[PDB]
Amino acid sequence: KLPPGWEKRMFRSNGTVYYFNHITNASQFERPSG
Ligand SMILES: *[C@@H]1O[C@H](CO)[C@@H](O)[C@H](O)[C@H]1NC(C)=O
Repeated sequence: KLPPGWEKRMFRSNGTVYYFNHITNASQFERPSG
C-alpha cells in the first residue's frame, strides 16, 4: 500500500502499534502492508 521503507513499530509504556518509515522518518498508524 504505502512505500518500501515503512515498517511495523510499537509504543513502549502503553503497548500500542503503528508503522514507521525508516527511509523518510515518517510515522502512521495504518499499515502499508499489515
Ligand atoms: C501510546 O503512546 C503513544 C506515544 O508513546 C501515543 O501516540 C499513542 O496514541 C498511545 N496509544 C493510544 C491508544 O493512544
